[PDB]
Amino acid sequence: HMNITDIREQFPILHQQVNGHDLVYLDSAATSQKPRAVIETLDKYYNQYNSNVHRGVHTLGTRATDGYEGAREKVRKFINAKSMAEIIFTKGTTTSLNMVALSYARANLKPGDEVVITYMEHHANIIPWQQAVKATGATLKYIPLQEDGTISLEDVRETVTSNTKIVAVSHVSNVLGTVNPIKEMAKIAHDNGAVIVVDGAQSTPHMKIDVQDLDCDFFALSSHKMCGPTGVGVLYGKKALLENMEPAEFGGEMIDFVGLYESTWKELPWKFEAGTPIIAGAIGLGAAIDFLEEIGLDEISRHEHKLAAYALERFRQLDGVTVYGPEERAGLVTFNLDDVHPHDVATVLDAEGIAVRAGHHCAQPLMKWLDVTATARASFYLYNTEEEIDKLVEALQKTKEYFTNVF
Amino acid sequence: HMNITDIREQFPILHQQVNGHDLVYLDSAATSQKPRAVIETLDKYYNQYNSNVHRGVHTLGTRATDGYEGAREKVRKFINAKSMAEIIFTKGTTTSLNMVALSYARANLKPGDEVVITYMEHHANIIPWQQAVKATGATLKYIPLQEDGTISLEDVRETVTSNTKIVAVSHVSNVLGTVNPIKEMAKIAHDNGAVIVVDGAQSTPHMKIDVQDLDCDFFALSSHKMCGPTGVGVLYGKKALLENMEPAEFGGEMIDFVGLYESTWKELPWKFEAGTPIIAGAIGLGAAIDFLEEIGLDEISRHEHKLAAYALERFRQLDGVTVYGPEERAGLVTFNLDDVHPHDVATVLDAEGIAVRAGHHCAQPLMKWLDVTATARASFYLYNTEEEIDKLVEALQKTKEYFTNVF
Ligand SMILES: Cc1ncc(COP(=O)(O)O)c(/C=N/[C@@H](C=O)C(=O)O)c1O
Ligand SMILES: Cc1ncc(COP(=O)(O)O)c(/C=N/[C@@H](C=O)C(=O)O)c1O
Repeated sequence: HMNITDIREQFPILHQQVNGHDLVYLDSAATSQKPRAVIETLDKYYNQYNSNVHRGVHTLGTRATDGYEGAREKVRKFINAKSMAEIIFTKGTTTSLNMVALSYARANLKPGDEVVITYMEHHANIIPWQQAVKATGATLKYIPLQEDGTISLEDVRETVTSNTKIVAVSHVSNVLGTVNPIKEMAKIAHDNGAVIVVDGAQSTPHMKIDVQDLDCDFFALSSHKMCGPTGVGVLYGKKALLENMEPAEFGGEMIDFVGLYESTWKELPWKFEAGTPIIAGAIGLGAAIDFLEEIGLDEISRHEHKLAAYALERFRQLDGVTVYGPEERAGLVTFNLDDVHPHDVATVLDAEGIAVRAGHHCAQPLMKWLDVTATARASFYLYNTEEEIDKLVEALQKTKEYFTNVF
Repeated sequence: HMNITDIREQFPILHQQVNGHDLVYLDSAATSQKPRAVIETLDKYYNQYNSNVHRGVHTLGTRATDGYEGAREKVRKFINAKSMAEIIFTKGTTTSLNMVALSYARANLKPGDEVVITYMEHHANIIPWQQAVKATGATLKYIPLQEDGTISLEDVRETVTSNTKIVAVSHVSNVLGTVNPIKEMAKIAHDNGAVIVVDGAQSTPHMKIDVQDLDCDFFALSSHKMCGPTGVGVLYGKKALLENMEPAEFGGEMIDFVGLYESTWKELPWKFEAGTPIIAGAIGLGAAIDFLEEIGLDEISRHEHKLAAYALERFRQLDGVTVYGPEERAGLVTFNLDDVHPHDVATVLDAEGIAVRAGHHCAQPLMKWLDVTATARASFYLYNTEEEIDKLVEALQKTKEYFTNVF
């Protein structure tokens, strides 16, 4: 099993106080912290072999290249892609999703064509489709949610029709904690001749991903949520789809021949990588993958299952608290105190050393669906403990009392 | 004056051997090395205050935000922009130039409209315009070069007409070393009712930039070329132009309201920053700016003037060597040995510890203009010395002899 003490020892950022209390960092769904192995990877890159990429020029240039392409291979193995040609480094989930919207949607949508999404989608998995449908005169639809905030396959068969070109859905919701039935949704999407686009920002850090088994057409993830550097993400796509898409951006590196007016493109994946790439970040993403793999994604997932069950239980022991979403869930709890604004919850918790987030969580439609204007959220990762969940629930109790007394 | 010994002591990467020789890194135009101050800035971010951005949530979240926005202010002051609203963080020069091509060009070009570029442009400053003209049915033109690879203002007045909508030109060429007359070109562009787009990837690291004085409409730069982290760049644009451009990418952070089908955008600059931003990289870019400013850009520029003059002189002492471009120049020399392929020059130099680059340097049209298929390039920065230029010229001499003897 994973030793949480040994894990925590690897994250320098955890060992500090805020407002005179030990830090309790419960905001990993907004961004995760990094272990020494990742930070030192960046240090070593910049201290030792930084250079632009291109093998066969000079020694540092070769090392930088092998580091960068080596990290591409680590990602390929990590999500079980067939080919490095299917692994594109981007700035993050958002950019990855916009590339599909730009290069895939905008070239394949006619009036009458449908893009189908869901009410629980992050804005990253909403606004690009809004724009693409508007550019092409196509139509945007939403799969409804059940009362507990999961999605039924029946609603999917209903919403998706033989005019659906794209289904775009989150693997795991960053609000509800719902793990969506991606694999069954891809089968439905294909039956109607659609592609499926998976927003995997919240799944990838927390559970094994297998794109062959999921049979997703595209899948997007962010380094910063999975112990990796900021500024880096991945777009996975079926090679046959990427082969037919035009690039989203143009310049050096992604070309083959450049004439005065006309140019040709490199092979995949480089066709989609314009300009000097995110060298250090991608190499650190590779380190983060080595780190998560050595612990075991299955172990991390079990740990989060225990944390989530413990949290849901301790929350149900509190009066005047609503928790949103299903019982089976990823490692997060979005909630509200009756008669306490979530911004205030966050503020008061921070004075107790506790970091949570309050707001829309980039899911305005979902908040509307929940009939709230905002929520608070505690989100967990491999370095969190039950003791920390105790501090959270104890702090929510005191928050209730404190605002009861102000009133 | 700047002490080169004290400067070099700050760059750990310089102090190592390749193939048993002290490293001589002469490839800073491909990418620059980082001082301790920059690396330690990244370390401290990840060790101490990593969190997603948004003030007023939790203490680390506030520190991360102040770090990120504080770096935006450092950039604004660094290039003498009026407003942080004009400073957009991007992945790099390439992405910055594509955003202008996407959001500016594609929305403002009609058949008959001209985009004017030059023969010396990097691909980053070519392919986006190729694509934009093709998307709109507009026309692409090239300002010719003089025999020494500078541009005459007369050719500019000739090429630019009252149908020109955009002039896009490099500040400093990464091949010829030419410093282009940007300020006069902007006056000509405006006289015809065009905007000017400046590719400043090669100028920004090496000389003071003043966007008020240059009167450029847009200006693009890359962190990695100026002692800063990889994966980060800047798009500067006149506020009044950015106000009218639609975003290039969509998602969280860059929105105000999100409805089911329609959304509104945040104010500048956030309108152009979709998704979790490049937090650590931007903060390190700010550190790099603090570092370059403390030394003085003017001092760095003088140092490079001396290095370039010394290099041109020592090169002219070698028989069978052609150097390309003008006498007045930035700190780089692109060249060829008679009867030695530049790839081979690079290879053999690397065995002597010396890092140079060989190839097209992302300037295929310019190579055609030079009537070569490839060149070799030594490029300098604040940490290079004349002793290192001696090793280079001595190594080119031995390369000549060695391939004379092979023959
Ligand atoms: C399901 C899901 N989809 C997209 C994103 C956005 O990813 P990036 O901000 O581009 O790295 C995220 C990350 N969301 C963060 C920040 O917006 C949060 O939940 O606070 C996400 O969880
Ligand atoms: C004048 C000029 N314009 C654009 C670029 C490309 O910037 P990025 O690769 O996107 O950081 C660069 C950087 N060029 C490098 C790499 O392509 C080189 O010259 O080797 C440049 O110098």
